[PDB]
Amino acid sequence: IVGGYTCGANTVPYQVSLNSGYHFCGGSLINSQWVVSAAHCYKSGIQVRLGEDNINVVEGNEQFISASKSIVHPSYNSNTLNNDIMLIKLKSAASLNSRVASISLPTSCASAGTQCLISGWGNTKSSGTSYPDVLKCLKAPILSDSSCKSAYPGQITSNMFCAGYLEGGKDSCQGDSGGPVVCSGKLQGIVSWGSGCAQKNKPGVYTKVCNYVSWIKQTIASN
Ligand SMILES: N=C(N)N1CCCCC1
Ligand SMILES: [Ca+2]
Repeated sequence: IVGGYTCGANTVPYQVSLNSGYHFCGGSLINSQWVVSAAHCYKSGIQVRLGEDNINVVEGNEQFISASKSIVHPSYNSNTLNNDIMLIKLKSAASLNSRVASISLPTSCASAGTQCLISGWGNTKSSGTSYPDVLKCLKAPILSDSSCKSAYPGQITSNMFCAGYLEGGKDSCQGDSGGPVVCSGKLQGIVSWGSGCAQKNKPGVYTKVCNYVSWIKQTIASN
């Protein structure tokens, strides 16, 4: 996250870190046994880390649970990033409390102008590299589809939305991928792609979760 603030320990209780020896992507806990992330974060050998603040120090609220299966969306396209969404089942259920909690799925799609919270452990610089260790947060609005399509001609599908600031300076960045965009207490987006980080006229692009609720619910019910 570029241009954000330190969230505070366990203030984003649905945020997870995906670990394969190191943090590589975020995700969101949607019930006691399932996480949603980005398809472009897929790899074998995932440990899900819940209850994290500092990802390099054991602070006492963590739960570390390995994945039993991963399900990439059936129509994910790695060239265009259309349908950039993946479900991860935990080998055992997490123990839910005030510091480790699920986030609700939306029952309607959020409108442009809605303010949302984006979080992650990704790079904090638009030029160069500095990875922060504690969780960072950013408040940002959803942008109109017309603004989004004008920023990225020929690239925005109905399964994507833009959020952030056209003036630049505040955005998600590398290592935030897969993490949550929460608006009015519901998971509306997944950190997906963008050109660089925090550049003028290049806002972040997010997977539009409200289009996937039926697939999520059906998949969980059957796996
Ligand atoms: N929001 C931006 N700029 N991103 C998404 C996360 C990876 C880098 C590009
Ligand atoms: Ca920790």
